[PDB]
Amino acid sequence: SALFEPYTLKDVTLRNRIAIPPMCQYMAEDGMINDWHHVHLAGLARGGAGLLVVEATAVAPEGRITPGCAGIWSDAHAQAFVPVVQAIKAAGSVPGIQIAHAGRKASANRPWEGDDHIAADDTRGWETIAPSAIAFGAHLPKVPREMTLDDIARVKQDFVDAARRARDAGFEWIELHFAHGFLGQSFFSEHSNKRTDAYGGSFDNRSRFLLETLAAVREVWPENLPLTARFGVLEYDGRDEQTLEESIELARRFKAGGLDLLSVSVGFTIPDTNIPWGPAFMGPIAERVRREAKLPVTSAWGFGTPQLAEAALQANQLDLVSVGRAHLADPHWAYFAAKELGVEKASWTLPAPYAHWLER
Amino acid sequence: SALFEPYTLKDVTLRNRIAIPPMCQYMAEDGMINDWHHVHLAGLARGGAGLLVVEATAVAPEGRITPGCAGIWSDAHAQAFVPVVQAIKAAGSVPGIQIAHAGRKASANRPWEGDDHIAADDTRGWETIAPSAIAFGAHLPKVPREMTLDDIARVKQDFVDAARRARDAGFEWIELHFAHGFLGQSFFSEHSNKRTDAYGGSFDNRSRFLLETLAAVREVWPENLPLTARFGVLEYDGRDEQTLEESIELARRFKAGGLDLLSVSVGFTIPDTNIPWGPAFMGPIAERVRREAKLPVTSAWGFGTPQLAEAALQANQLDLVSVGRAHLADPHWAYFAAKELGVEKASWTLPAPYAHWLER
Ligand SMILES: Cc1cc2c(cc1C)N(C[C@H](O)[C@H](O)[C@H](O)COP(=O)(O)O)c1[nH]c(=O)[nH]c(=O)c1N2
Ligand SMILES: Cc1cc2c(cc1C)N(C[C@H](O)[C@H](O)[C@H](O)COP(=O)(O)O)c1[nH]c(=O)[nH]c(=O)c1N2
Ligand SMILES: O=c1ccc2cccc(O)c2o1
Ligand SMILES: O=c1ccc2cccc(O)c2o1
Repeated sequence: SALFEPYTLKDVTLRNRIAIPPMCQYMAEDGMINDWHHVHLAGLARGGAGLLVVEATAVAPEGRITPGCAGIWSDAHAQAFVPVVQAIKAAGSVPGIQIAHAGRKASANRPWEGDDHIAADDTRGWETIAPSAIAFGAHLPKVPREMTLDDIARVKQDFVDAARRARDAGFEWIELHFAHGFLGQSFFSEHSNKRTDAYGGSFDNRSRFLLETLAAVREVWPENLPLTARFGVLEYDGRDEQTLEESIELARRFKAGGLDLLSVSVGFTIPDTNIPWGPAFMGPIAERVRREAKLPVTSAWGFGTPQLAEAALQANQLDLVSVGRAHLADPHWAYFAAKELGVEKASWTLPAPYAHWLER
Repeated sequence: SALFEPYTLKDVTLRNRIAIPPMCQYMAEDGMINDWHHVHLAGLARGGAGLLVVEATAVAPEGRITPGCAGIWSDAHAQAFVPVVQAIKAAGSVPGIQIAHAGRKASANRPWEGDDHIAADDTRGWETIAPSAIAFGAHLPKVPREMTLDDIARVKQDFVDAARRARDAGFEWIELHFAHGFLGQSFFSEHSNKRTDAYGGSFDNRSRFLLETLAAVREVWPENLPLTARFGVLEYDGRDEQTLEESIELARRFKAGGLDLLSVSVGFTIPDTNIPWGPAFMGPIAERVRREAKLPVTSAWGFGTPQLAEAALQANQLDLVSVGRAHLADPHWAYFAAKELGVEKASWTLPAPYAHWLER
C-alpha cells in the first residue's frame, strides 16, 4: 500500500504517509499547554500516524486565535512541550509543530462558545494586528490595527524565536502557518493588504513578509529537519486562475528559499467565497502545485476514507495525506486504514500492548 | 438507548452502561506504572465510557502475572496512580481498579514474549504460591509452593492494604480478582485446591479464602463506593451444572457480605476445557447468576458490537456491558456505539474539542 510506505525528507523518516495535520484544541491557558494536550497528542502518536503536527501555536500573545490557543512566545511556554515531544517520539511518530499568528482573525471565541470576535468589554479580548486596517467581516467584524514597520520586524523576530524554541524543545518538523486568512495569508492577499510601502502593492511586496519570515526562520531551524509551510493557494472568490498562478510563483520562491514541503490549502481570507467542499476536493490543486513548483506537498479535507488517501498517493497528487477529523473520531485511524487496505500484520500499526490482541 | 442510560450504585453514578474491563498492559517496571498507563487510561476515559477499571494490579510482587504487571504493594506504587485517577475523573469517567494475585499462573512471560512460565535461570522469575502444589500444566508447568496458614493471613492482609491504597489514591470502584485461574479462583476450584485444612475439602472451606478476603477488604473500603469482584462461575470442564450451582451459592454469600456487583467470567483454572467462544456467549450465564443470586452483574467477550451490547441490557442479562478489545482498537468506541445506535448528539459522548467538529 502506498499509504504505508515510509517517507524521508532531509534527515527525518516517517514510518508511513499518514500525517495528522495541526488541529487547535482550545484547551491552553495563557498559551500554556497542559495534560489535555499531552494525552491527546501522545494518544494520536500511538495510533500509528507517521507525522503528528501540533496545532497552531502562537508566536505572540495577540497572535492566538482564541483565549484557549497554545503559545510558544516564552521559554516557559516551550518547556511545556518537552514531555509531549518526548512522548510522541517514544511512540515512533515524528513530532512537528505549526507556528502561527492569527492576524485579523485573532481575539475570537472558541468555536463552541460563539466562534466570533470577542466583545469589546470582555476581559479576555485584545487588539488585533494586520497589514491593513480592514475587517474580515461577518462574525469577525473587528477592525485590526495597521502594522508599523517595527511591528513587522517584531513579528518576524517572534517567528524566529518560536522556531528556535521549537527546535530546542525537540521538534523534528516545523510548519509556518501562512494559510487560512491569518497574518501571513493576509499579507499575500490583495483583499486584505492595501499597503503602499515595501510590504504591499506588487506581487514582490505582498510576498515579502512571507519570504522574509521564511528566511529568518531558516537561520535558526536546522538544515537537516524539514522546514515546511501551510499556504492557501486560492480563495474560490472568482479570481482563482490569477490567484493560483501567483501562489504557484510564491511556492517556487519558497522552494528556492529552502522550503522542503508545502501544505496546500485554501485562503479563507474573506467570507464572500464559494468553496466546493467535497471528499479530497483539494487533490487536483495540490497536484498542480506539486507539478508546477516541483515541491512535495500534502493537503487535507475528506481524506479519512482509506481508499481515497491511497488513490491520492498513487496518482502522485500528494506525498503525505493529512487526516484530521477522522483522528478526533478514532485516535487509531491509522490502524483502521491498515485493516481497510489489507496491509499485512495491520494490528502492528499499533504498539504491542494493543497489537498482540488485535491480530486477526 | 439502554446502553446510554446512567447507572447508580452506592454513591457512584456512571454516565452510561459501557464499562472498560481490566486489561493488562504489561508495561510496568517493578510494579510501577508510567506514562504508558497514564496516556492509555486518560485517553480511554475521554472516549466516553462510564466506568474504566484499571488492569489487574498485584497486591504483592509474587502475585504479578508477569514482570510487566502493575502493582500496588507499597505506598509508592499507590501514589503513581494518583495523577491517572485524577485524569480519569477530569474526563467524567469513574475510575476503578482490579486488585489481584496471580497464584500459580504468576511468573510468566508477557503474551508477545512467549506467554509461558519464565525459565528457572531467568533473573526475572520467582516462586509461585497456590493452595496446593499442583501445576496448571501446558505452557504453565511450574509447580507452585503450597501456602501456609501464615501465607494465607499475609495475602489477605496484602488485599486489605491494596484496597486501602486504592481508596486513598482516589479510586471510586474496586474489583477483587477472583477469576481466571489466579489465586482466588484456585482456592475455589477442586481442580487446584486439594487442601485438607480449613481452606479446602468442602464448599465452605474452598469458599473461605474468598469470603474472608472480601470481609477483610470491606473493613477498609468505603461503604459508599462499589465493592465488586470478578469470578469464574464455570470452567467448561464437563462439570458445569454442579460448578454453576456452587458458584451461584458463593455469589449469594458475596452479596450477603456486601458485594455490590459481580463481574461474571469463566474459571480458566485448568487447560483441558472446551469453552464455546462466540459473540456475547456469556450472556445467558450472566443472566442466570443475576437472577438466582439477585445481584447486579457485568460480563464480557464479544460485546463490542453496539447492537449486541444494547440487546444484552434490554434483556436484563447484564447491568453494565464490558467492552475490552474494541477499546484497544478504538479508544473512542463509546462514540462509535452512540452513532451506531442513533443516540441524539452522539458526538457529545466525547469532550468539546472533539465533539464540536464531529457533530453531523
Ligand atoms: C478541530 C480542528 C482544529 C483545526 C483544524 C481543523 C479542525 C477539525 N484545522 C484544519 C485541519 O488541519 C484540516 O485541514 C481540516 O480539518 C480538513 O481535514 P479533515 O477533513 O478533517 O481530515 C487547522 N488547520 C491549521 O492549519 N491549523 C490548525 O491549528 C487548525 N485547527
Ligand atoms: C489485553 C488484555 C488484557 C487483559 C484482558 C484481556 C485483554 C484483551 N482480560 C480480559 C478482558 O477483561 C475481557 O474479559 C476480554 O478481553 C473479553 O472482552 P472483549 O471481547 O475483549 O470485549 C483481563 N481480565 C481481567 O480480569 N484482568 C485483566 O487485567 C485482564 N487483562
Ligand atoms: O488554521 C486553522 C485554525 C483553526 C481551525 C478550525 C477549524 C477549521 C480550520 O480550517 C481551522 O484552521
Ligand atoms: O485476568 C486476566 C489477565 C490477563 C489476561 C490476558 C488475556 C486474556 C485474559 O482473560 C486475561 O485475563
